[PDB]
Amino acid sequence: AVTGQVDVKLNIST
Amino acid sequence: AVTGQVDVKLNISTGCTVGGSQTEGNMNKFGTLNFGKTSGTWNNVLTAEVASAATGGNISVTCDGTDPVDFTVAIDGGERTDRTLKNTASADVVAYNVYRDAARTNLYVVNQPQQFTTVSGQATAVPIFGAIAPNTGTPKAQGDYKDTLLVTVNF
Amino acid sequence: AVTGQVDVKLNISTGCTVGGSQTEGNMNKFGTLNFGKTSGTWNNVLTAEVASAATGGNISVTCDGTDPVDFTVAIDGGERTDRTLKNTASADVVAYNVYRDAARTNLYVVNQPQQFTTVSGQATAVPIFGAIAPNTGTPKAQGDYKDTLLVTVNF
Amino acid sequence: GCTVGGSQTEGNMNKFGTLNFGKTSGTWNNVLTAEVASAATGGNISVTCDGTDPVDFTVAIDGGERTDRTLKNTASADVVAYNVYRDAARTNLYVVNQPQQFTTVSGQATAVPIFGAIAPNTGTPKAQGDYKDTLLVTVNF
Repeated sequence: AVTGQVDVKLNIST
Repeated sequence: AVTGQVDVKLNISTGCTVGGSQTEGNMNKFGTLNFGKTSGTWNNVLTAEVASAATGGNISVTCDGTDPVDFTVAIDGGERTDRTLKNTASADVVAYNVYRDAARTNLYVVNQPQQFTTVSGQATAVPIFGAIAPNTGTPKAQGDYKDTLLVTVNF
Repeated sequence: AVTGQVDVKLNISTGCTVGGSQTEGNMNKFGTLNFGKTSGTWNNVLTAEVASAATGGNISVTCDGTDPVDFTVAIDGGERTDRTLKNTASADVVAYNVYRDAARTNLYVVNQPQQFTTVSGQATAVPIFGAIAPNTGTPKAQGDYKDTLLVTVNF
Repeated sequence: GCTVGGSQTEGNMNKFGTLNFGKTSGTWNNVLTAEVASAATGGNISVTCDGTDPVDFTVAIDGGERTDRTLKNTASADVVAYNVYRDAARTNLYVVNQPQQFTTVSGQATAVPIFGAIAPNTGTPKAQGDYKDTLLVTVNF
């Protein structure tokens, strides 16, 4: 069991 | 005072390992799903692929067995359990989803073991394809939207 | 001959109860922290969550009071008091730790009451997130490694 | 001889500690479980011996005020059956009036784990109030 993290991103600007 | 027991276990024998990750303190950092920049209302489906934090390409799981091993992949629902990115300052949310195939059809259903195969001496990539629905309604507030999906390579 | 007294007490009135446990004989069996299979030397932090023995998900503590009750959670150091899993046959040990938050930051310090809140008519889950450091040094011997952490839901 | 630490002299009777199960409702489904807290320091009873060679001392606990290990409500006559075990997994029971063996080395504190355990009460709701008992622990040689 290898659980990790996946950072999700979105820059709502222009 | 209700005291109970929690049995801890680990089978050190011939397991499978996940490459492409970096150890962020005590939690594996698998990668980033960077949709990029966008305006308030986007008509096109915003779409980006996971970038492994260690090498910049896809997560490359390899197994240590000689025979083909069938390992599973499960992704959770994010910080709020409904796959929504949240603005760092305001309370605006941006609904998204992660799919397994390049055509956004085979969805990584929340807390589900999407099956996978791996041969001896190879790197089977784990495609985590992100996808966001068109936002032709309200313009979400300016700023940075984030989420931390926990990917669970389990056997 | 030194005989003394041990006062026994129990306040039956409006207490708090812990769900997700099974009564193993005369000791509550709260769950299992299953890291899974692994090889001698693992480069990725091995990480798994507690699975309640009664329902397979997280331990779901509920209180019987109408007002919010603030209950605490304390986990001990395991069989050898230093959080090490021991091989069933050999004397090899595998150091580990249990954290409270999904990002492996808020550690359940040994014999410490990590605070918790619970509202009337709800199941507040007790996340016991396990984490093991990368073993890029010596390959620990083959077999099964175990430990029995005693979780202490106390008020 | 050998001496028992962690106790306080309550008048003329050693006060070894408290087995505090905590608060609970009428009917509890989970086994209520708590450890003895020494009255002097708040942790376990720490027996030490004064000999240079290892001494083998015994520990015996009796059946409580009513000799059947039942806590009694201070006001009503309701009873709550319980038991004290020696190991953390509630298996090695401190049988009534029995010398459960123990070892102690020179210059160390061998703790006496008195692990309490109460069976699930999924039948009748016992009346509200405080239930008590006074187990007499007998460190004898």
